[PDB]
Amino acid sequence: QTRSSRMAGFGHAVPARCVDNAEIEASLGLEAGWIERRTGIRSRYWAEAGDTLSGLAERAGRMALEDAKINADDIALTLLATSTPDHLLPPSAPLLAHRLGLTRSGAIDLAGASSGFLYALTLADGFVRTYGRAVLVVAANILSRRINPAERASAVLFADAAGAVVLTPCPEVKRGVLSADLVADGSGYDLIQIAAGGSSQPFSAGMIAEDALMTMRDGREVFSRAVALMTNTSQRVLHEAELTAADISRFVPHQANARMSDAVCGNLGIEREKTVRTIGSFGNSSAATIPLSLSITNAERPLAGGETLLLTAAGAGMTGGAVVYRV
Amino acid sequence: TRSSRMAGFGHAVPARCVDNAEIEASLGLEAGWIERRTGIRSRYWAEAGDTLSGLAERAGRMALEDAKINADDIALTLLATSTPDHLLPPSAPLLAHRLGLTRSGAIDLAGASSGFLYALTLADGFVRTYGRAVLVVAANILSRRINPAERASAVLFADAAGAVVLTPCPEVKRGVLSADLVADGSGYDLIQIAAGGSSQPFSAGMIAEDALMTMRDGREVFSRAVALMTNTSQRVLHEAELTAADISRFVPHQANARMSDAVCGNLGIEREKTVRTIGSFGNSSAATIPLSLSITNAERPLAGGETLLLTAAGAGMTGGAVVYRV
Ligand SMILES: CC(C)(COP(=O)(O)OP(=O)(O)OC[C@H]1O[C@@H](n2cnc3c(N)ncnc32)[C@H](O)[C@@H]1OP(=O)(O)O)[C@@H](O)C(=O)NCCC(=O)NCCSC(=O)CCCC(=O)O
Ligand SMILES: CC(C)(COP(=O)(O)OP(=O)(O)OC[C@H]1O[C@@H](n2cnc3c(N)ncnc32)[C@H](O)[C@@H]1OP(=O)(O)O)[C@@H](O)C(=O)NCCC(=O)NCCSC(=O)CCCC(=O)O
Repeated sequence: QTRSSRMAGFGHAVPARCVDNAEIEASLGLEAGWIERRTGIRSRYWAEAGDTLSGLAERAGRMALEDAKINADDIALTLLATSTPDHLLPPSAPLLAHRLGLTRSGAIDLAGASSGFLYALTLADGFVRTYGRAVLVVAANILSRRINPAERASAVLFADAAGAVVLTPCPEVKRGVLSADLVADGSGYDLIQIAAGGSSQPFSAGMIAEDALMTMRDGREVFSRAVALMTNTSQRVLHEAELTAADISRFVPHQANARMSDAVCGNLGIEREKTVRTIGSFGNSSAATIPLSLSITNAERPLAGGETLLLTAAGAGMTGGAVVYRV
Repeated sequence: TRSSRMAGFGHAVPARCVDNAEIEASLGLEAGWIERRTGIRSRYWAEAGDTLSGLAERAGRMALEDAKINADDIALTLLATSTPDHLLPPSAPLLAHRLGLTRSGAIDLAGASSGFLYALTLADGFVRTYGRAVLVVAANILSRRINPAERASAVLFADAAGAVVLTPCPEVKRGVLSADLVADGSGYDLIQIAAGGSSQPFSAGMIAEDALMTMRDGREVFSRAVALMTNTSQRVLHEAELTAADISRFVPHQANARMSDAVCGNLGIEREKTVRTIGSFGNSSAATIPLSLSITNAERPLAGGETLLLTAAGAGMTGGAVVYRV
């Protein structure tokens, strides 16, 4: 009897340390306002000693569970979209479920870089509709511990955060996920990467510190590919939901870079004014950006029935996706 | 579309065959020690230059060809792995790229030894929701994470990939009849790698050993995993309104032969209905079930009406079971 899913609850969490552009600009020897003019970021949050990825996910998730007024037994599945799990084994999701007291919930990690959340949303929707039970979806990242401070292009963008949504089963049609498009382009696999620690170059004694840290090979190629991926996926989910950009109530792009948000907005003819923008205070926390923005915009103005959200993201991989969601 | 079908099966291993004798000699063991305690006889390990995505690609490609499916037809690739090529990006986009799946999304799932059952459950949900084919690969190179001095893990773990092509099917009362996915984080520390994640990032001056698996209490892991596989199996059987006697083939995760026997015993299922690949292929985490599916399908093609009981437990703790009807 389940025909759709609903975003029944929202949440987000950051570590407490607020890092202004001025601190980073000092470390990298750039004049004042460099970061804000080129990225739209004004400050970001970075994790501190003691802060764990699963604990950050836990705070966002608890906020979303309480927002939904859902009992913790009712969560059948927890999807944790992250690139930065506590350990390389086991995944962080079973610990997140445990910390939240979700005793009947399965749990698994999804690694889809900055696109991870949209994949998890899509797969969760298919679970809710197939099984008629609720799913908790958390995206969270502590990228700060992966930042190469000497690499200006990445050290100025990436941030730590978590966002969470509780999806519940709904009997009605023509609502929920109207369309979804998940893409990949592995020719760009090498554009955003960590060299060491996977199976191709396991972490070894005496490795170059920087080999454990993120690198962005071609910031301009990455910009072009990501804009194309977000535009093209957005475009086809709009057509499949039979909506136009003028019909979207809120546009929630991945918060990669304000200039990319602008590029996609322009390409689709979507007002900036309908576009949720959280990069100014929260930076680029990869897969976490879209659910943190959803929590923020819902906090500002509760999502009203009939509103349409366009969610889109692109990330390392390359990966990309878009979702048309009707409240 | 009302169901999914496993339209193709595939598996792959690296080229280095490792007999028990070599691991027993390294560890100062008596002959037959590994086989007595695990039922493993030999395992495949990666060689230098082998990559997880390449291994996954060989299994995936065998499954795509087995499905007689146009590469254009794959809308989504799910890669269940614990051992991606790199910590960033995920390996799934590279895997999809080398297989020529130009219309496929791609993402890694990390569910330890349960990953394939989560992937299958989530892929089946996708197929039935969107009416498009999904490629599900599970692959691991655990050999590069084995602490060779730790007997409990060095004698078990192995490298493999297995793949299943799931295609949309119009008819009801077949395919995935029921699925049950569980987690128990109170056992999270039992199977762990200390360094490398965000809790203890890998740094200059680290042990390197700290980058490798440790099993802190094999006996406790054993008990918890037998319980999780048993309970999930019972509940998928109840939901599918089947008894164990109705199951044509039982395909548990190949962790350890004593564990396959204990799970069989709890569920009342005969060893003769149980697929057992651990003797030649070892414990390759989430890869075991699809590798075994490919093997058993090679021995005897899956016939319509046959019912498969799939079940696994792993680090997390995680677990799951699936009832599938051909
Ligand atoms: C916006 C720009 C044009 C520049 O922004 P920026 O970061 O401030 O870059 P920048 O390099 O400091 O600016 C220099 C840029 O200005 C130009 N330039 C200036 N001087 C030169 C020169 N000597 N030779 C050649 N080009 C030069 C080039 O366009 C430079 O770009 P580049 O060096 O290639 O980054 C772009 O290059 C860029 O960096 N875009 C953002 C990349 C991005 O958004 N990455 C994140 C995607 S999401 C993801 O998945 C998250 C992490 C993974 C995960 O864990 O999931
Ligand atoms: C049947 C066995 C015994 C298996 O045998 P084994 O593991 O190869 O061997 P072992 O446990 O080392 O057996 C030897 C046992 O002899 C004991 N022993 C010997 N001398 C002493 C002493 N002086 N004092 C105290 N204990 C002593 C040891 O403690 C050993 O027991 P233990 O390690 O506690 O099981 C079972 O009890 C067991 O250990 N099971 C757990 C292994 C398992 O099932 N693993 C797979 C889970 S799947 C998964 O998710 C994969 C991980 C990675 C990934 O998914 O990515």
